[PDB]
Amino acid sequence: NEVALNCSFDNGKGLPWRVVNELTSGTAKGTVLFARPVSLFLNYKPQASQEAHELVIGGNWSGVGYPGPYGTVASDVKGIGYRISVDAQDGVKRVIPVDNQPHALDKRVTSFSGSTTSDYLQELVLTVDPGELPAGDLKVTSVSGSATLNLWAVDRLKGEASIGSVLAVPADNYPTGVCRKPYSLIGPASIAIGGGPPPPPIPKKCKVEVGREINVKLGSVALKNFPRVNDTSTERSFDISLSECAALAKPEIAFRDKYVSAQQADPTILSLKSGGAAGFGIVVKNGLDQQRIRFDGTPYPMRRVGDSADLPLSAAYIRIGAEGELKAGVADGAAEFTFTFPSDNKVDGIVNFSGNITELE
Repeated sequence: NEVALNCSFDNGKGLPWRVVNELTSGTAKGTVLFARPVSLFLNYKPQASQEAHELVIGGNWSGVGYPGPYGTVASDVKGIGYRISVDAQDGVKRVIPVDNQPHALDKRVTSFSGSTTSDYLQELVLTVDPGELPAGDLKVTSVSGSATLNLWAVDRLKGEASIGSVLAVPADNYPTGVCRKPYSLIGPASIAIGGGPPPPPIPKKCKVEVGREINVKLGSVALKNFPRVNDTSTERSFDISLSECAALAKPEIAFRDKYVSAQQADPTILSLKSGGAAGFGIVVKNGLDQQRIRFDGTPYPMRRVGDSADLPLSAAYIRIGAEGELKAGVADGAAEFTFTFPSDNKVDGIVNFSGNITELE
């Protein structure tokens, strides 16, 4: 129970962040995504005293007037909040509060050894619904704003200051060098306290096998089956799917005509490879929105089911020519599709349509 002088806080062995809970569309507000246990060395020089002394460890957040959802201070990443608490010797978890004054969260019996530890729990909390979360990785590097984390090691007469109360910091400087000044952490430093790695990012992508080909057989149809322009063959159903998707992945898919580069007068009509049938095209219908796909590069959202994302599709021949224009033959078309997470620029696959326009039934 000696007097503490010249306090300083120093980093211990730094732990990696751990996943308390998995982020999911099902994750509730207030859930703890990540947590880390931090241990700091508290060093001071003892000097003998007649009266018993205590080292009172205090904390408070300054630079913001009031706390955020779930006792958090806003993180640089929106919808994710930072909360830090001390694992007190009395066996109580106490969160450092947002207040103008520091609060007494722990005490340490003073000793000549001049060495002790301060123990904390770091927590990253979801303050919004997962859908509400921003696009991108979501890595947390810093607290938002000017908010600063203050740790106070303060020497006091044993038992004079109550735990859980505002921590009074004496006006006096004796004995010269008494422990009174704060340790203030700003921005990434508050997040990076105690050393160790930065929080991990959240994955937002599905697994894409590049060069994937899909073949759809439209079959053979006689010209007599398309009496009027805008008439179509029987629909063929197919699905374009992605698997091993991250919980919060929301990918999109875009299509281009393999044979046409310029913007089409009507991009709902996919072109046939030339030297075959004439006056016909292919139409593909989006199962979700119920509208025909445009093959100009418009991106389409995909449905999410379990770990996979898919777009349900159906395809058919459509008659575009007037009476003179129709010709029979091989009817083949191709659509290149790209996925954006958004993270794709290269073509990621092709859909091949094959079939025939025949004269005789």
